[PDB]
Amino acid sequence: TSARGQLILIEGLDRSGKSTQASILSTKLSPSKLIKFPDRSTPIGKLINEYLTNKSFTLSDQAAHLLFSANRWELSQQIQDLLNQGYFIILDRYIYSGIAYTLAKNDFHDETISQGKNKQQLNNIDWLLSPDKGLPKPDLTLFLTLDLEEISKRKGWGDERYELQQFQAKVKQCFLEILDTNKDPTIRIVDVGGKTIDQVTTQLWEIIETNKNHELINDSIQFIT
Amino acid sequence: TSARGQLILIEGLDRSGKSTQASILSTKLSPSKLIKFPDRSTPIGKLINEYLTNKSFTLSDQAAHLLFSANRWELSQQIQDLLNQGYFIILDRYIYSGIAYTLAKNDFHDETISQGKNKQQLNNIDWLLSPDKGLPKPDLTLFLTLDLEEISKRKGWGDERYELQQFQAKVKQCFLEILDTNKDPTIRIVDVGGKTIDQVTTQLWEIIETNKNHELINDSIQFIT
Ligand SMILES: Nc1ncnc2c1ncn2[C@@H]1O[C@H](COP(=O)(O)OP(=O)(O)O)[C@@H](O)[C@H]1O
Ligand SMILES: Nc1ncnc2c1ncn2[C@@H]1O[C@H](COP(=O)(O)OP(=O)(O)O)[C@@H](O)[C@H]1O
Ligand SMILES: Cc1cn([C@H]2C[C@H](O)[C@@H](COP(=O)(O)O)O2)c(=O)[nH]c1=O
Ligand SMILES: Cc1cn([C@H]2C[C@H](O)[C@@H](COP(=O)(O)O)O2)c(=O)[nH]c1=O
Ligand SMILES: [Mg+2]
Ligand SMILES: [Mg+2]
Ligand SMILES: [Mg+2]
Ligand SMILES: [Mg+2]
Repeated sequence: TSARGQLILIEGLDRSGKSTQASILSTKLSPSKLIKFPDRSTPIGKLINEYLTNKSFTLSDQAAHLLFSANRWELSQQIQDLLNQGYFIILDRYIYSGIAYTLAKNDFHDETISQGKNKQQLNNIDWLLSPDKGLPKPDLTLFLTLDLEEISKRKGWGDERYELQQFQAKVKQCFLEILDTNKDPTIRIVDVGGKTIDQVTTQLWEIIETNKNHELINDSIQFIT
Repeated sequence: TSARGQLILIEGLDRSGKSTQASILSTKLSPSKLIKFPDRSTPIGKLINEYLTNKSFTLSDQAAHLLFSANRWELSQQIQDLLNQGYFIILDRYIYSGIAYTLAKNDFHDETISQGKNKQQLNNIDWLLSPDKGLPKPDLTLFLTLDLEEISKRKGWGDERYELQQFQAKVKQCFLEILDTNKDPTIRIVDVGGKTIDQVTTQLWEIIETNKNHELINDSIQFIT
């Protein structure tokens, strides 16, 4: 069919290096757009931002999970169009963040993070995934993994709802549980413990340059199933 | 286990008689609560209300569909609790409205009603249903069916986004396609053409009184799957 750019997703915990490497990679990729999730500029995004930033605000975990997926569906069409025009697209967070942050509440009791004692559907990975099905699949997913101790040493803690170490630990496990690189070879878990900014960039670039994710291709856009 | 009230859902098109019969039935049922979907009082509800009432407002069909389901998940816990305390609950619209109004956009081209030429997932009944899975199943679902010509004669057209006869026709078909009373005997399609307010009430009541949906039961709450 025709030429297109590629979709490259960076996942990870807070302060794992995602926005830093996303910008650096927008620079190496050309032409390139950078999209952040959640997109707090959209109308659903502003709700999500209330939820994350005003910790008195009330919303069931299932409602919240659905808002995050709806927010991606606000951008889906635009993403496809840009890719098909030959743009390279860097995502900072996406469907893996969606599943993992919600999945982690399932055995976690903290009235701020997870409202109420019932955890209905919060361990059902298929329910959690189903609203993101049909969204564009990244051509490459890069998961940046790191020690909680190393994260605690960096600037960037912002007092949002999920920014609690005991919860972040559960989220770390949930991410490694849903990221299976044998069942899906588009996924690359990259250990960034004790690596500088440039060393990370060099590793990230090598993975990209080797699979040729920086070059146009004649494949169609894959979709999440 | 313990006693509970019952969940009785009234579905139908606009002006098919739903709010009228819901109030009348809150009166016959005791103790009773009436819940309307969408619930436009919640924070997601206010978004839904923007979407329905400000026809210049922009939102992808998939995002919109997800908001409607999220809105039900705002109320899910409360619904269960009230039922388990012995309250009878009347719903005016629910998951059937969710699927049908979105499913109907799939072969309908009108930039107000359905933004953009792609209809991704809008014919996939499983995607459409999946976010409502795990919500409480009504014990009885009553679908009020009626001619479009009879509807056009009644007061109640409010200029909201979907209030176009050519779309309403597609929605009517979608409802009859997803409501299968053989595969699910909790569902009752009731023809209300040429029936007065009281004649409808008498028919609705007979169905309820006969299945004993007005009485407490020792069954657990069923859930959508
Ligand atoms: N390899 C690294 N070593 C040390 N600090 C880093 C590294 N990468 C990023 N940082 C710094 O740590 C902080 C968090 O990085 P950031 O890229 O904002 O993470 P995220 O975008 O995942 O929340 C920033 O202050 C950033 O400069
Ligand atoms: N059986 C009926 N015959 C004639 N008019 C009716 C009947 N039931 C309701 N109405 C009237 O038609 C209008 C629409 O009814 P309503 O119950 O508001 O429908 P919905 O709640 O489904 O939008 C109201 O003005 C109402 O009084
Ligand atoms: C994209 C996304 C983020 N999140 C969480 C991760 C962060 O705590 C929060 C905001 O992310 P940010 O700090 O990277 O903007 O949202 C979800 O719970 N679900 C999602 O789908
Ligand atoms: C409950 C619900 C309503 N709808 C539509 C039907 C109506 O056009 C509109 C508002 O309903 P109302 O007029 O009964 O308040 O919302 C959906 O599209 N999805 C849903 O899930
Ligand atoms: Mg961050
Ligand atoms: Mg932070
Ligand atoms: Mg009405
Ligand atoms: Mg109306």
